[PDB]
Amino acid sequence: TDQEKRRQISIRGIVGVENVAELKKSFNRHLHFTLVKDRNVATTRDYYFALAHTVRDHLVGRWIRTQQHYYDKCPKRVYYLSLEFYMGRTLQNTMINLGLQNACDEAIYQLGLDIEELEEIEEDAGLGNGGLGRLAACFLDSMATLGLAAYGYGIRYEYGIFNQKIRDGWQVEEADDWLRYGNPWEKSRPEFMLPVHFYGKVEHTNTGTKWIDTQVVLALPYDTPVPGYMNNTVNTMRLWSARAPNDFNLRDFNVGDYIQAVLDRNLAENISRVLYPNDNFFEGKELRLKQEYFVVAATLQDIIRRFKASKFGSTRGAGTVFDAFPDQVAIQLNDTHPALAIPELMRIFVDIEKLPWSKAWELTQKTFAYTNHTVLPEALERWPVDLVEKLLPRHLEIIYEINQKHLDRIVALFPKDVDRLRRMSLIEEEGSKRINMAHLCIVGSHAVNGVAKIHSDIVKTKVFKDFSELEPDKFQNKTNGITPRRWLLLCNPGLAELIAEKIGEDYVKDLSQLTKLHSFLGDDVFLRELAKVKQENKLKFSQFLETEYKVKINPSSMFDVQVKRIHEYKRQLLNCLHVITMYNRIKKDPKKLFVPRTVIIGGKAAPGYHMAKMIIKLITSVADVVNNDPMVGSKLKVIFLENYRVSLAEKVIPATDLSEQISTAGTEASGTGNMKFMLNGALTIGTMDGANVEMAEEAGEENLFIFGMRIDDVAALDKKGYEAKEYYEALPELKLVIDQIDNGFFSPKQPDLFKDIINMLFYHDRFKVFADYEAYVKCQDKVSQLYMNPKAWNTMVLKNIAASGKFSSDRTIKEYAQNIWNVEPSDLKISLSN
Amino acid sequence: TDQEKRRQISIRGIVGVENVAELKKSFNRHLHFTLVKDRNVATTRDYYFALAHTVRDHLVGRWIRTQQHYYDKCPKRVYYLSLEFYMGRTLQNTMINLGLQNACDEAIYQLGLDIEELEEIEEDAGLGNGGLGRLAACFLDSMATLGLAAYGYGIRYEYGIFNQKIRDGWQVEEADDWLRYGNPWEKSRPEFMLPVHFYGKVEHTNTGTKWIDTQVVLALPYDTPVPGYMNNTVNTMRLWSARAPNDFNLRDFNVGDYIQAVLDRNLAENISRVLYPNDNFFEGKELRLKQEYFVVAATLQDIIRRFKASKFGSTRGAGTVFDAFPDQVAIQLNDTHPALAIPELMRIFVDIEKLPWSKAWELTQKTFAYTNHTVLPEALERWPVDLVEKLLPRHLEIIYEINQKHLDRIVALFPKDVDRLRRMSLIEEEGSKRINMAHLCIVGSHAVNGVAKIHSDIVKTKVFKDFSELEPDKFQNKTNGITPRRWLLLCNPGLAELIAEKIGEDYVKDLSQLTKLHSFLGDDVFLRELAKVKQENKLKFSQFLETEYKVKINPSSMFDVQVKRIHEYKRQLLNCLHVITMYNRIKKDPKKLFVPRTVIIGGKAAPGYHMAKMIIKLITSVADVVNNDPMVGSKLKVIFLENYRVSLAEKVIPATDLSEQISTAGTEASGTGNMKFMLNGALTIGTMDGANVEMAEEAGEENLFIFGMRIDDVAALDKKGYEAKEYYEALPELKLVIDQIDNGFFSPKQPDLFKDIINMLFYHDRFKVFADYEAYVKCQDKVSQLYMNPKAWNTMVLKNIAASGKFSSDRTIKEYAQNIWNVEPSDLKISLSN
Ligand SMILES: Nc1ncnc2c1ncn2[C@@H]1O[C@H](COP(=O)(O)O)[C@@H](O)[C@H]1O
Ligand SMILES: Nc1ncnc2c1ncn2[C@@H]1O[C@H](COP(=O)(O)O)[C@@H](O)[C@H]1O
Ligand SMILES: *Cc1c(COP(=O)(O)O)cnc(C)c1O
Ligand SMILES: *Cc1c(COP(=O)(O)O)cnc(C)c1O
Ligand SMILES: OC[C@H]1O[C@H](O)[C@H](O)[C@@H](O)[C@@H]1O
Ligand SMILES: OC[C@H]1O[C@H](O)[C@H](O)[C@@H](O)[C@@H]1O
Repeated sequence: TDQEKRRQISIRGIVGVENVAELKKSFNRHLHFTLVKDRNVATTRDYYFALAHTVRDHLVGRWIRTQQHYYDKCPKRVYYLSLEFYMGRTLQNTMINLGLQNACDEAIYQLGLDIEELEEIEEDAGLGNGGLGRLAACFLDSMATLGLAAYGYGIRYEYGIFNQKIRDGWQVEEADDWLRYGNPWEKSRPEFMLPVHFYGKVEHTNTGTKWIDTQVVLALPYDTPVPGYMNNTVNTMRLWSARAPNDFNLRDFNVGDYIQAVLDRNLAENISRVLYPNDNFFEGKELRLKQEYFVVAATLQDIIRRFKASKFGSTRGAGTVFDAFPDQVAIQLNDTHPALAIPELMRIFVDIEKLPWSKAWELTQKTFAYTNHTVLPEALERWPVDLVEKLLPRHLEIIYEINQKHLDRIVALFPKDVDRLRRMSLIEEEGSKRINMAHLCIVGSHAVNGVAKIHSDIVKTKVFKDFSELEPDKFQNKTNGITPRRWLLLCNPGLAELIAEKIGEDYVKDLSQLTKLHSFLGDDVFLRELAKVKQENKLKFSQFLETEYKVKINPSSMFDVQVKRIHEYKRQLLNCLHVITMYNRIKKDPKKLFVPRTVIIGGKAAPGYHMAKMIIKLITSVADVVNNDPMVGSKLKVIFLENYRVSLAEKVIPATDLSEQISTAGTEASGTGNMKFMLNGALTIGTMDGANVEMAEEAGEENLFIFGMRIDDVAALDKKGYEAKEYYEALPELKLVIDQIDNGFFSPKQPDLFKDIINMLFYHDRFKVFADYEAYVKCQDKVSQLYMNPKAWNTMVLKNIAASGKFSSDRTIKEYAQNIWNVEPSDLKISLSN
Repeated sequence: TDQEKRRQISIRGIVGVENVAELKKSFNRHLHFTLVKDRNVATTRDYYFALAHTVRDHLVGRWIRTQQHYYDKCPKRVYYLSLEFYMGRTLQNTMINLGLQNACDEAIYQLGLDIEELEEIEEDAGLGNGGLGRLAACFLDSMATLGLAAYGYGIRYEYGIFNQKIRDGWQVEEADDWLRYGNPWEKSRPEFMLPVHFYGKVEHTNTGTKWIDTQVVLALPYDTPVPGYMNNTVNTMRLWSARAPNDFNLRDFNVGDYIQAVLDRNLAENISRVLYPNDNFFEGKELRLKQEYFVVAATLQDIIRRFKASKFGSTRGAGTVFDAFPDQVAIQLNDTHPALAIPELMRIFVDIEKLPWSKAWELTQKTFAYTNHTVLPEALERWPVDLVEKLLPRHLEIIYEINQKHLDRIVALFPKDVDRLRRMSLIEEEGSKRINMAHLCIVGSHAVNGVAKIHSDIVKTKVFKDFSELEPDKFQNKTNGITPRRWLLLCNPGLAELIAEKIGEDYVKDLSQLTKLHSFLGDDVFLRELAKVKQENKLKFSQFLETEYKVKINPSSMFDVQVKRIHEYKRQLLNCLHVITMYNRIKKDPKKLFVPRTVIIGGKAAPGYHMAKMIIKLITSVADVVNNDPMVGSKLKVIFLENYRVSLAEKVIPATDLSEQISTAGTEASGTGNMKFMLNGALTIGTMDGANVEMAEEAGEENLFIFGMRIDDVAALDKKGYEAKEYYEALPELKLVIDQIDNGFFSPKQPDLFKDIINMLFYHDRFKVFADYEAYVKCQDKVSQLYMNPKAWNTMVLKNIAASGKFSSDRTIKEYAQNIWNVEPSDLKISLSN
């Protein structure tokens, strides 16, 4: 059942040939044979899927070769654990990284199709929600580009979080059914489903501790290949889908119990139903825990499986096959969501593999590395021990014994320090016992890191003081990055081509090389092209806006964008204050010079966030007024981008001129979007916090439009009293605006509509909108005047783009690989024809 | 969005080349690219799917060409409506009809795989249940072989009916989850879902009658290509799958209503969940109606769609585009299950198309043709008008107005005949109003037919007397048939090759040509080969039995099989009586000559059928005794085939010698299995009823082992009194057997186990087991003695096989095409290279 005849089963011949003739033959086989269609009945969506599958074959051939190489060389594998993967679309990104765009373009042209039309058919993968997930997505691209044997592990959300739609000015959430017509980029593995247990009880027997009487839930993996840039290296993203062990009971169907018959089906599937389910109640709270354990349990079993199966893996040789585990496995804990992976690995090791608790714990710590994204201690994930006790009984035991061994050594260094114990314990004993998941992640990992220089510092010294003191070397910093593939070459082929036409192409895999663009700082002919590229990107986006919004867009306008989640700390209300202000200024009397701007605000509000949704309605109302006002005209146009997401980001970003990063000082750890704009040719107007800080250190604070209170100033005010009533009367323009909002200038049908935004802004604010108002508008006026001089604007732009090179995720990954995972990057190209 | 460049989208190049080199290349592309596997991790199931997809491409290329031809020539299309499609497996049958078996064999051999092993991986399509569905399946193969533009329409049952498993002697039903790993032969059409309404209310407006306030259920079609024999003609079988319009409510998920959120999902999916759901209660009863309407509603919409889209179809030209409808469409109503198609087509025509009721009714009748399978009037499908009124309100109205127009003309021919009205009305007014579905099918069709000569006669004259009298020409006969592809060439390649080695290959598409085998009746050298072929088939099946049952099988044994549904009228209990009898005879004292037999009994019992299940347990108990009895040995072995189905039928049938068709006289209309055995080289022992009748007329009653009471004899006894107590004492051997059963000879642990089979056999029988007992055993002894003389046995066998030619489904289809559908068969081969 083997032989050398079975060597005929290979990709040897069917891999490598990627000319236009073969791409046409493949398109035809997929259109007709895979889709069971023909040119007479085929839809646009069918031609898209035919292109997707054609490209996928090239992708999968390289994935097979990549994985065969990993098995042969048996390197240390990196497993990126994240409850969020903001992947976006896959077609064009795959074509670029595999270098197929040119050929496919010609092929699809010869077939009589419009490739740009096939491309827009694709849905954004409903697998992510924001920056945490997009970081993971950029990391995947980087680890593949850096030749690392890395994996992406998460949950396959059937419906993601939701899609945003704006009807009648307000936000209405829709179910993101991205899978309605299927996903040609994934591949389910029905023959490989892992059991995930829940509830039950512990039974300490003679031959060990047993977790019995449980409810099993199957994890069905879906594999999607992640391609590296031009290196033939394609890695794996494996997402789990919840399924019941027996999705149909025949006995119940014969009795008429049509709900019972498929009862286990629903319960299990709720797990992978949506991303971040409403936790405002036990039911939804318990589901997040189930989702967290689900990813953990299934992922770990898979890792152990592949480990044992590895070349040098398993046996006796091997004394204990797991002695070399941390030398062959590295698991990155993105945030605290997968914190359960620590007790679980311990459960597998001790209960199933029968290894000594002490031996397993040693192995465990060397395996896990924790990443803190949220610097706020009030925002650290906690779980009621009661909830864990019910759902994961054997797991509560392990968290206690882990904690017991943690505290015992603290008194073995602080025998009198009774307060350091309760301050460092995993459990918080109060009128409801909770479990600090960040503490678990810290004690259970060999490394911990923040996402920015000051973020990591606050993490190391402030928040986890009593932890870093015990072991300084554990805490690190890994400043976030962005992939220059999807964020430059893909989204902005114009800029990427201009940059390469001057300094070659080595910048793509070595972004820091962008400093060589300074040798054109004096060149005005280049800056001509540079600004020309931005106008190209602006013409195309203007069309998008006109078609999708039916709003006349001034192409010569500025393009002032602020795209991110709608939240109070993110401000955007402050942006709206300035918008009304510019409107009022125009209303003063025309003729006065006013540099035209296109104020685009985008983002999604949380379902149970009243303030955020009012702010959306507030912006839309302002927009309707200033866009229809005959006086204003092509001077100021306000646009609220509906359903802002990865694909849309790729659209607006290369068309932006002014990046709005105006969050209150002291509320931002990093700023992934900030870096994207910088790289694309936009000037940044933003507070000196989060990402802006390090961007300033690279280009020069002089090159960014820093404004408002610094973190010190805010803490200074959070000691005296922020009475919003003051700035109101003190400031002229502010008064007018605020009044217009409260009197119903922007809401004639319902003047008391924004009544709630007023009361909060004054007597109940928290992020000081008014305190930075005046400071914000003056800063903006400096942007407007700078925008009046092209050379001055572009010279600063080139300064930003030329200093963005360190914000590449390749750099970040090089750091994680070097300082945390102990993995060495590689530039070698996987051979398809070995 | 067209051009002549789009002509590049074609199968021109990728269709036709089917050598071994290309079959290997395709296997590799599917194994690696479709399955995302390699030879290092690929399972047997993966290699199967890779072969299936490879073969499927050849299949789909011909389907595309076939359908493109149908559009071009625009012939009249036949739509076969059946709630059951017993398809079995598809791999090998597809290879034979497309002539790929040879090449694939070599290719798979060069890949180092065992093709027989890949083949057994495939599951039987859980789409059928018995003869009604297998008839439809054979018809599909025949219509494709006969070049007819025919379609198969039904429901895609997610779990079929159930799979049978015998544990501890009894029958236990299991959920037939044939789709667990997917079906590579089907193709869903998510972009084409048809709405199916339920409940609601009627609203007679100004502009027509409206059916409002309904509950929509989506019908998602799954397309599977049905290949014709060596003619490049591949037709379509389209099965509908129930889906909810909105399978997920986000609003409910945020509130924690995890059942509500996916509430509509379950309700809709129950429809296509299982075949023949338990109707013993309103819930299950209402579901069968929903299933019946579901197939109807979706199928008709599809037919209208394709009709309008047809070449000569739609417009004005066309005055009324539907004037030519019955000249372009023919819909066959297999049984009364799809009876709802009559009122529905009327609903579409009148309400939606706005055609005059009279004009629509004319069109309707010319479109439908009804097929009666059940001759019993007590078994005619009836529906409570109350149930229809709730579920399909607009439909009850139409059934009444159809009936009103039916009865009004009866008094316009029988103005005083008050009893003929209530006797011919669609509705039965009683202490619960019911609707006769057969009457609806008759009034709504232009043709009606029985499945056998006497069956159709009883249908024409007895049961539907007052209908045929009104219009004689409506009622016809179409004797059932069997396809010689799956039932000779596929299952018995040995016999098929022997038959062709003497009379060529024209017999495959013209089975009647089998009379030319008589020119070998005197040849003993041929009969040598003939019997050799049966021993070959017997050696292979013996292995199957030993491996699967762990029972030593005597290869020289007879192989006495009776495979069919376990039912009282089917007898098999009578067969068990004889089995015990042969056992007792051996127990008399050894040495006495007893021709060795392998008594194989197979079939499935209905879940709520107590008697049938006892009979299974009865047979198994007998088996355990006579198989373990040291005295008996390789003289008599009893086997009960677990989960008897199409694939198993293909296995045992070519290995049988004695076909048991012993059902009580007057309880069988046809006999599809009977014909299968006859064609394969088995002698038939059976009552003179159903299928045996016409087989006798072809080979000669002299050539079949006719026994027991005739239909006249039984009716003679059903006038005096069948006191089973008589034969009991009167017959020696019977007494012994019956007593052994009642005293617990075959059930020492529970002697009173068969106590219920005794009481029923005596005081509550209905099919006269004892009355035919003596007559049955003597007949059997004649089989045994004949079996002692090879030449005599084979000479009769050749007589059976040589006379089976008329039992081909090609003949039956030729008749339906000629006398009912008004469609002309064709021998022309579809050109792949046009
Ligand atoms: N024993 C092996 N030899 C070679 N390649 C392997 C082996 N096991 C796994 N691979 C490769 O790894 C891919 C992913 O496999 P796994 O790591 O088992 O999930 C497979 O499709 C193979 O291409
Ligand atoms: N307008 C058309 N011209 C040619 N072939 C057609 C056309 N419409 C349908 N067909 C063929 O019929 C197959 C089944 O289509 P339909 O009858 O639309 O279900 C399609 O895949 C085509 O191969
Ligand atoms: C980059 C990106 C983000 C980043 O998160 P912030 O915290 O908002 O910077 C979020 N959403 C999308 C669509 C992005 O592309
Ligand atoms: C042919 C066949 C039948 C035919 O039905 P009967 O009424 O039993 O002759 C039933 N089941 C299978 C598996 C068959 O192949
Ligand atoms: O600015 C984007 C940010 O999005 C999320 O908050 C991530 O957790 C953070 O690491 C990232 O920097
Ligand atoms: O013998 C097989 C029989 O199976 C079913 O009863 C069919 O309805 C009938 O037409 C067929 O003849």
